[PDB]
Amino acid sequence: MDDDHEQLVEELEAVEAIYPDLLSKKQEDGSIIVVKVPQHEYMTLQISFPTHYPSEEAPNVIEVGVCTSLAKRDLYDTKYLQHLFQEVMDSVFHRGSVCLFDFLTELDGVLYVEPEEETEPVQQSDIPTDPFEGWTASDPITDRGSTFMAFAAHVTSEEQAFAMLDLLKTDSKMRKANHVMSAWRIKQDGSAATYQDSDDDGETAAGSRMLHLITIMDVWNVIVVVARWFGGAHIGPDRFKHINSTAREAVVRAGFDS
Repeated sequence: MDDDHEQLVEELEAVEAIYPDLLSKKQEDGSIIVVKVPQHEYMTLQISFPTHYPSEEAPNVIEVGVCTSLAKRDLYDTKYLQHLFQEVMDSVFHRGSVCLFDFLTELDGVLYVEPEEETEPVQQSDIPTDPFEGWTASDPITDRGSTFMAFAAHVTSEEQAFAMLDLLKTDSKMRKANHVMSAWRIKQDGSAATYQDSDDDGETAAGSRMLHLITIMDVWNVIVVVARWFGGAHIGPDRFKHINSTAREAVVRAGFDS
């Protein structure tokens, strides 16, 4: 193929640039590949590129293996990681790019969390502050014990937001959280197809707040998702205020005020 190869090979060149030592190829081009697991370097991942390759949908993790496990089997397993890996792959499955930039995001966060059985120390912090493909999340807030994080995204009619949000609810980090809620509203400036209905999604306090939030901002077509998290005593008082500033930039950047 020509075009199909150019777009694909391009995303490949990038992932190949980001992970030159980690990612290996099994085929003549890239179609099928084997990328290793970063930081732990032992488990390798056998991935494929479907007829609906990442430009269309996303890659196809076929299986994962690990060299020198034995006792590691007690901690993790090939099929086990195979399942989580698939889930985090599915969680990025629908964006305009190959959703990869969102994918690494999954592994980077999920790989270290839940190591053993202990209390979450203040030596770790995973507050979302970087943007995603199709997805733009960077607006967290800190509270007593709790953690607030909102993910924003500029979207057309339901088919767009509905999918990208569906999947964000099928997202692993959203599931690692305590509760997640979302608010959306579709405005048809040209047509009359407006989807008007939100929900509490769990915490009515935030659901309504977001509703008021988008209402007062007077911006439609954009979605937002608030997730809750618990870590440390207050995490860091400085996060709240400084990340507030960062948050305002995120939301604004996500098309709220653009």
